[PDB]
Amino acid sequence: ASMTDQQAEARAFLSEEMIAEFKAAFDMFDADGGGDISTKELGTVMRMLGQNPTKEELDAIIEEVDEDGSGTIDFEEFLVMMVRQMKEDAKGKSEEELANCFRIFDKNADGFIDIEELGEILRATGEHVTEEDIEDLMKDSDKNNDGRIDFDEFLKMMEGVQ
Ligand SMILES: [Mn+2]
Ligand SMILES: [Mn+2]
Repeated sequence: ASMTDQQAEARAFLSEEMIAEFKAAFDMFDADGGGDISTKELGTVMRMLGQNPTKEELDAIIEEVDEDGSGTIDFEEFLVMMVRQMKEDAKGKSEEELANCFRIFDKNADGFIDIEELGEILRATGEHVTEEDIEDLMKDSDKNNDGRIDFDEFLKMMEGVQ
């Protein structure tokens, strides 16, 4: 996974209209039409496009793309950094949402989802689920056989691979 290789993969990850959209903002900081912008403006374009890198993350990227000291970042490297950030942010969002999902499922707030809680939420979806079906989910997800799903087990059940 070389730079060019990473760059190829960053473009395949986005739709072309998204890429053109990203470049239209990036171009407003170029001016010289060189295809690059100052590393001092990278945080601003990234936030303009919905990303939220921390200052340490910004520092780390700049050090990664500015080894020759030109003080600029080109568009292709920009896309790589944007896809890195997108993936990190989206994963943060999913984790957050799963913790919310669990507090809701765990009706009595004991820190566990029991079969009663599990059946109540699945039946409320409107799907025609049977008690068999609920009990099958419980057994497959209950890794330590204590009859309930803790948060770790929940994460594993939901993310599936996990
Ligand atoms: Mn509970
Ligand atoms: Mn368990």
